[PDB]
Amino acid sequence: KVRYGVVSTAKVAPRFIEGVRLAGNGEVVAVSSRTLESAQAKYHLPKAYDKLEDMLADESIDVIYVATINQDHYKVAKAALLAGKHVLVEKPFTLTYDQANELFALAESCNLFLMEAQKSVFIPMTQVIKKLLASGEIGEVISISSTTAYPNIDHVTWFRELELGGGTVHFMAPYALSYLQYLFDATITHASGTATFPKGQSDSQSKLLLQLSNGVLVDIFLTTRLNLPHEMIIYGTEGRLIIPHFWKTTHAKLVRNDTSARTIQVDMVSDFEKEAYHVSQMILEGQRVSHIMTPQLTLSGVKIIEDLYRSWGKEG
Repeated sequence: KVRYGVVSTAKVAPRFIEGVRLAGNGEVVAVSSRTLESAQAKYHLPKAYDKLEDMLADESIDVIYVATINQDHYKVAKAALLAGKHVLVEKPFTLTYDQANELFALAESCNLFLMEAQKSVFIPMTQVIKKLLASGEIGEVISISSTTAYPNIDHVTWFRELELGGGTVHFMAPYALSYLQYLFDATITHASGTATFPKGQSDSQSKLLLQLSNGVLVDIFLTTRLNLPHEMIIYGTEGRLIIPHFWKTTHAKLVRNDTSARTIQVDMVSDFEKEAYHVSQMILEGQRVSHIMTPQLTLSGVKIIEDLYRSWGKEG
């Protein structure tokens, strides 16, 4: 019932449609992509555009789902708000903390819904992990280690260019930064890192450290240089929780300081379903922000990422 317009034919149009599809809460009615030809008729969308101007002029669309090149997110979300649309922006929300603050302020001015499309905080398994942790299944949490690897990243043709918002921190950090804060309802009190920068290019890979407000020490590795599986391990005083591809997962393994192993699992058709259910509800329910993926959570990730790059002299 809530009508969306999708910006890009990026490979996610279908997943998000498919996801909105199941959410049953709303429909996608419009897509756009420079080629008025491409994305043809098909997913049975009552219309297609080769201009954001044209989709923005469509009075039947309530929300614009923005999945553009990172650096264009700001400009496009700004146009849609100025046009009367609620906006959902694919992570990373914006390149700059100023861009982001502006977006939320403008959305506040105009009284419109504005959320960042996850970073992992809606899938059912996250709620299971969060509750599990809050109830000492692994005692007191001490340390977290996380690795994310995309060795085939050059399938994204602008990834190597910083000005476009390329690099592992830009691309891969948002999931961890919002997930970890959500899991512990914590904030991040220290963030530092190092990176590999080929001459002229964005970061090939990076390692980050965080300290959360609850004391937990986190090390993150984001790489396009190794074939490693995506994996996060949460270490507590009476066990660990091993979470594969945490932002996308139906499962996780709890290993107790022997007493040993239990698999935890959930049902999940779509990693976009619950987030899509939610945007439309806040939408119908007349909300202007999310209480799940809050502006606070969005802004803090944007700031930290910007700060990392500034510390490297890799700003703009």
